[PDB]
Amino acid sequence: ISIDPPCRFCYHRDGSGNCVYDAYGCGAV
Repeated sequence: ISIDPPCRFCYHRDGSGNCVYDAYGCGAV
């Protein structure tokens, strides 16, 4: 089965279950 795409640009699923800007480093490091 195909998996859904990643979160928004530089985002990620948090504990609440929503996408949020990776303030810990979205690859801009």
